[PDB]
Amino acid sequence: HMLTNLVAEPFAKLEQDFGGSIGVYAMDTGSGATVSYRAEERFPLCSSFKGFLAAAVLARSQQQAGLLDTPIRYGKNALVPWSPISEKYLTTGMTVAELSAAAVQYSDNAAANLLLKELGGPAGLTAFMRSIGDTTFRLDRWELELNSAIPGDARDTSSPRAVTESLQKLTLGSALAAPQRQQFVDWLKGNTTGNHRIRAAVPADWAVGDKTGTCGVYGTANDYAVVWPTGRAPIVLAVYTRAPNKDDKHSEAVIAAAARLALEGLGVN
Ligand SMILES: C=C1CS[C@H]([C@H](NC(=O)/C(=N\OC)c2csc(N)n2)C(=O)O)N=C1C(=O)O
Ligand SMILES: C=C1CS[C@H]([C@H](NC(=O)/C(=N\OC)c2csc(N)n2)C(=O)O)N=C1C(=O)O
Repeated sequence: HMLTNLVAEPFAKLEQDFGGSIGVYAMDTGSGATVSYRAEERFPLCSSFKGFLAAAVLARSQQQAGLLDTPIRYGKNALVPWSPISEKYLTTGMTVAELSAAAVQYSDNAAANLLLKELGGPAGLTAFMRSIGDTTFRLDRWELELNSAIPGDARDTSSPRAVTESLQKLTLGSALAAPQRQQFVDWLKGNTTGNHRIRAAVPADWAVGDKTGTCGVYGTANDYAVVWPTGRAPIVLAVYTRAPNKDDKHSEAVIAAAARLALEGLGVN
């Protein structure tokens, strides 16, 4: 409770300057210390649901040994805006594992919808999150409609706290079997879209796995990550933003600054 109080005023100043709302939850898995700022409020998931989507795929692959290497063929109608990987394999298809890595590491939208189909749609991903004890997460729509980020709309949202709690269960806890857990971590470590967010806030020698989200409207963007200080227990954190006007721009610098404040509050230099 006191760590949250240490950074309450700096967080309020950061979000005042940003012109919107910032939600942060961070947990030191070594001490159990946490820092919260609007951590239980709902923010749009945007692209960040794709990390949990890949985790749900891995969970299913624990029972279906052939799932990850199953080839998925798709037509041009499957390609939606921002499919930088899947468009290069339109004429060949890709495996479920390749689609998952593309959804995580490039935010590939065609890949994300194809995987959602394999899981039974937004309700199927929501069901997976319930199965690990997350009662907050909800996915309701497909790409790209899920990015509307409408103020007050609970569709396709979660809270920073629930995002962090579910991330910890999947990457460090027992929600996935050990081989699948390491694959999820490896996919997150290989993300290419987050160099200016949580990654910009940590020392160069720390290992980081993250998944970003960018709705493109309402100043709504986010990032969640597991970070490993060298020789120390990992930290799990989530930073989500939104703003009142549709034309309001998101800020990667604000996300990185919020991550820095969270780590400062936890006392990790
Ligand atoms: C934030 C969203 C959610 S997706 C929705 C939709 N738009 C598209 O699916 C789209 N092109 O559709 C011609 C698109 C999304 S990203 C890109 N490069 N293109 C719609 O027109 O209703 N609208 C918005 C919004 O911007 O307000
Ligand atoms: C950094 C990226 C790459 S672009 C990807 C994508 N988002 C959009 O193309 C988008 N605005 O991007 C400025 C959008 C969607 S609807 C609308 N009106 N705008 C996605 O939704 O996956 N996401 C992220 C990420 O942070 O992972």
